[PDB]
Amino acid sequence: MDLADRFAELERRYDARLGVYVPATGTTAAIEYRADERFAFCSTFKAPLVAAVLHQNPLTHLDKLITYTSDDIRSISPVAQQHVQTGMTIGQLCDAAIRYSDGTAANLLLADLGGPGGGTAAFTGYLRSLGDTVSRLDAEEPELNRDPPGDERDTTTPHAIALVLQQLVLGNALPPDKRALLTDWMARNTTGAKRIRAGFPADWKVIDKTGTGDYGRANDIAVVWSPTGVPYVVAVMSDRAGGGYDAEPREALLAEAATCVAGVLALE
Ligand SMILES: *C(=O)N1C[C@H](NOS(=O)(=O)O)CC[C@H]1C(N)=O
Repeated sequence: MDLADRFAELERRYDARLGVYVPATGTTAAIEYRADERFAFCSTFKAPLVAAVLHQNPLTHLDKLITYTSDDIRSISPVAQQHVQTGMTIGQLCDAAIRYSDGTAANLLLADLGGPGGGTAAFTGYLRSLGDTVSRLDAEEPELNRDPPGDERDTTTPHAIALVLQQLVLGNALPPDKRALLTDWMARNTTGAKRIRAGFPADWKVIDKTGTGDYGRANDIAVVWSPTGVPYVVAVMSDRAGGGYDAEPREALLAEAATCVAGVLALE
């Protein structure tokens, strides 16, 4: 048997569709499974969103205070609800968007990037600027949770998002000082313990951004480093469209997919 057969069994067992991509390196072949099929971003767009805002502004822009109201909180926003009275700086928003997957923080970052009607097109244009012609963001949270399976809106592919993440973390899409902020926020993420992290041994370093949604959607995108500093990019995406809109996401599906990947990357 081969790795595609292992990934197929994961699908049968969880009644799920799984997509995996890990770029080739000098010493490892690409891992690709449904790598060109579309999957909802869910919250994973917030990583390249923070990069867009870092890229387009001096670091001093991170100190800009954004004020907002309870009316702006229409999605799960653990950090933004706490700071609604005093406001949050662009920096704080980037922090929240990545580390708590904060929906209001992402929406305010979208508005900072392209204005109130223009944010999702501007975010998408950032992706186009990086050579990603595939991904698209069309709505903001929470409206983007309503796209049904098969709708191209608000989707990426394992291929596309891993390659974006690669440029951002391991390439030169950002200058070192901006890159480090992205990397720090993803390193300090609070939401991915049970996903890619759970597939990799404790001496591999992991940074990540998750997403979850309706139709059983669960994603994670990460950069991992070997104990000797060898970097790899892992995108794992899933949905469970079988069980309808209220199908439960399965984090363990992602942990298992990650374990299959780690078995390839870690075993010499
Ligand atoms: C992101 O997909 N979302 C924001 C928040 N955190 O989820 S994540 O950690 O899996 O990124 C809650 C769910 C979801 C949403 N529906 O907007």
